[PDB]
Amino acid sequence: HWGYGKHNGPEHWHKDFPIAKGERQSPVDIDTHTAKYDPSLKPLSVSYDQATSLRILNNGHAFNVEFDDSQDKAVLKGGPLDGTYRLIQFHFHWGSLDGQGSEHTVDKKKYAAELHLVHWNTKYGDFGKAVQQPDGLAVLGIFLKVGSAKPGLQKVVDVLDSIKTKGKSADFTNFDPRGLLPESLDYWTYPGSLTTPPLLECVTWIVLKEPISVSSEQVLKFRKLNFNGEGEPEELMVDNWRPAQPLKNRQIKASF
Ligand SMILES: CCN[C@H]1CN(CCOC)S(=O)(=O)c2sc(S(N)(=O)=O)cc21
Ligand SMILES: [Hg+2]
Ligand SMILES: [Zn+2]
Repeated sequence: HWGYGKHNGPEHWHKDFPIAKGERQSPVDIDTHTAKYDPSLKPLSVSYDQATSLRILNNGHAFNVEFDDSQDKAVLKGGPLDGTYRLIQFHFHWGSLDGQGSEHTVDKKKYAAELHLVHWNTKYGDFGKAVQQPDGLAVLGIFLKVGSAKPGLQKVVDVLDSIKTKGKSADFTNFDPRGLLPESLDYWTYPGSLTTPPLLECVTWIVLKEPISVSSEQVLKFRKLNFNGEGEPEELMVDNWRPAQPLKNRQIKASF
């Protein structure tokens, strides 16, 4: 089944998910010089002060931190959105080396990792209905560069030991997502897809201009995770990112 390896990685995905060859696939290259500055873009409203994290899980592709999304606790509004989009989970894509790992690139430059805070449009009642819709999800993507440590990421890094293999989970309450955000909320937005199967074209992508930096020690621990379940041969979870897709008749708008 799908993965990121030679025999089941992104170049084979079209065989089970034909939408891989679609018209608004993600990620894309953000070419900063032809992104259209649009002055009617409102600022982002990120309200993560009441967020409830419940769990972290290694799902054999990445590890996810899930949040309680049954009431409007952590929401995203503003920006290019019309509607309140509720936080359900966040995860990352990262590389085996520091010069690769982001899915989106800025002027063909790749970062060491990328954070995806996944939200779904509440108009649609549950997550599973929102993925049937062209404006069902909004994913806020944040690039991570290697540098000094991000204090807020360390709590996540300490637990990775209990979720080393496919299928392990640990309770992970009281995590505040606000410590993973950059100072600036300037962005680029465009319509796209999930970057993993089923590759659905539901997503408004809001990629932030400003990256966060994390130490090389923090991102090192990401790399010690496993794609396999326990008892199966060890296969390190690295380079779990999809390469950039053709923009083909889409315009990237800039809020700045
Ligand atoms: C391993 C599978 N990951 C996906 C699980 N999703 C549910 C998909 O089936 C309805 S999802 O909405 O949470 C997302 S968002 C996302 S990315 N990288 O584009 O932000 C990938 C996935
Ligand atoms: Hg969709
Ligand atoms: Zn992702």
